Amino acid sequence: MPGTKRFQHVIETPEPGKWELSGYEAAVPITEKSNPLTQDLDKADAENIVRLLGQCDAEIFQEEGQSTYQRLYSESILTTMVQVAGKVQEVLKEPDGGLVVLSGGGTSGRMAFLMSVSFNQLMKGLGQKPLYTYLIAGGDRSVVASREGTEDSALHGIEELKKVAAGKKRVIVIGISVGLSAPFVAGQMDCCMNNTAVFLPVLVGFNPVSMARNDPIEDWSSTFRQVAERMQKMQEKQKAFVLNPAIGPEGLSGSSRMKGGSATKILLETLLLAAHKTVDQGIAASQRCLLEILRTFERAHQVTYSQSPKIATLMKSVSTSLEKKGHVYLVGWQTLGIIAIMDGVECIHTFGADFRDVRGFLIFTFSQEDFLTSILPSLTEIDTVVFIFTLDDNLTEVQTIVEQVKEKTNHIQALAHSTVGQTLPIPLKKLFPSIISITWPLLFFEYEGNFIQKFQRELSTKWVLNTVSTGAHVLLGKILQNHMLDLRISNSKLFWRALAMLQRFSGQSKARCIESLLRAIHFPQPLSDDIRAAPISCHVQVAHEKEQVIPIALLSLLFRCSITEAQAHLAAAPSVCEAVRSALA
Ligand SMILES: CC#C[C@H]1CN(S(=O)(=O)c2ccc(N)nc2)CCN1c1ccc([S@](=N)(=O)C(F)(F)F)cc1
Ligand SMILES: O=P(O)(O)OC[C@@H](O)[C@@H](O)[C@H](O)[C@@H](O)CO
Repeated sequence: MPGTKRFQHVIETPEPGKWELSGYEAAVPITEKSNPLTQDLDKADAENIVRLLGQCDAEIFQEEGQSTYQRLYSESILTTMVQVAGKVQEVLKEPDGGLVVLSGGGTSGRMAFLMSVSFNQLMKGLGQKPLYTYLIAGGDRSVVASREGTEDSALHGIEELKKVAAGKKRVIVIGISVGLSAPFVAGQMDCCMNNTAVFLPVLVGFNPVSMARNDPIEDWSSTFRQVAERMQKMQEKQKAFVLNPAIGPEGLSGSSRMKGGSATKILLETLLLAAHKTVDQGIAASQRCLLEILRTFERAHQVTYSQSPKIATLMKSVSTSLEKKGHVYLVGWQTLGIIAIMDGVECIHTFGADFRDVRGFLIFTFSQEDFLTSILPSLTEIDTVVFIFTLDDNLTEVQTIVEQVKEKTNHIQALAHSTVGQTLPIPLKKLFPSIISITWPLLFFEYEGNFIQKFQRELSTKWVLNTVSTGAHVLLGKILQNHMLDLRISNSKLFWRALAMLQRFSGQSKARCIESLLRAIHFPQPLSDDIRAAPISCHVQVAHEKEQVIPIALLSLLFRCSITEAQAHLAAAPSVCEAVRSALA
């Protein structure tokens, strides 16, 4: 029937109360799962939220139980990390002809970029040619834009890979897809397997291969799952690898920018750093060198989240500035600045928030006086500015910019990383009466730039900014239980996520939910057969331009009414959030 080709794979809605026993829940990829710790997130206060997300992030480091999924600390995963470090060594010994590519869509692509830079520095600080590069769905501009649409083409991913792999003789392709989902990566991995003599693909993500995405890619014949299963078979001969620890669901369902991007770093910085630091020691990377790093990264979570109350406050003051209708600025130096930008930009698609709502800034790259003259004029009593720096940074360039902002603002707070026994110039740096001093132990680094110190600092910031940004929006009431209902369908995964949220919250059949969704998307046109049968990219291209598509669809379902009637009902409610919330009653 028209549509069946497209919607066949979708699991039926279960009857009330049989969501577990239908086997439905056991088939939701871990990355899409609702996290039980966050079922009441929409009611938690700011301090709760910080605790719950703190807890969620902790699950990255939790160990495997006694029938269950491999995790980060499991032997199979660490053993895989060792082998892979092994393969990076082969290339590090033979840079003439060698390349290492880190690739992903969205936040996986952001993380890819950061890491490509860091390990490029490391080899430069040693006067080796850099061997690392990145790829991001939608080319380099994607790094700092919201561009959720660009991950849906395998042919794209393969092209970007063909470019950068020039006439290199040995390429290592680390494809990052938290959900084992992005068609962009799928093409890259599949290409590599078709040319083993040059390419070595390493797939990274956080679902078991049996939960890997399995719907058809529009421009490609194989699914992510087949690709991944085939890589796993090649692992027995050491010509492909799959690194896929479970780290548990996101605190905000399907928000893989969070735990997923963090685990992406934890996992890859660990493994590559190991490979580097053990080559010039003339010694294979072992689990013991990796574990050192993982435990460091695990200390870092505890270090970070012990500043919880102060974190909870910054959230409260980001919430307020947006609750009024102010803006929030995230101002940071070197790499921490970048990560500030990345968090801000992600708030656009993740929350439907405007690019001014939470904006990042590096000294987007608007330098000292340029910030003084450009952005400074437009500050306001009710805004919030956030400063993010180490003590190694240049605190003159910092004190000046804060000195200025104090006048036009007063809601300033800061994020200062420091070795122990570094002191904060101006004992009246108050200015900041209640800093977020994150003071690090002294660790035993040997490479010139102290790269482990860097990775700690990045991760810790990411955790803070993510927890803050996400938290602030929850407090505003924009999140439903632990789901972002009112997302903008801008790729096929978000289309599927929308459909799943309609089944979840309404309890109504696969076919009704699909119908209401497609009606909501294409209104005022009605369901033709062409539309039913149309590929998911056609729905996406039309929905991406609309507002409240999902809430309208859900309302049509709950009231069993037309799109005309549910739109009218929406417009006559005080807000989207109350309309939906009380239709659920
Ligand atoms: C329809 C449907 C569905 C699934 C799978 N889609 S997906 O894009 O096809 C996908 C994405 C990743 C992956 N590994 N496999 C499949 C992504 C969204 N997804 C999903 C999301 C949430 C839920 S959920 N547990 O019902 C709740 F929304 F409440 F979390 C269930 C399924
Ligand atoms: O790494 P994945 O599963 O392939 O997802 C890639 C991107 O869709 C994803 O990073 C998304 O942009 C983020 O908003 C998730 O919160």
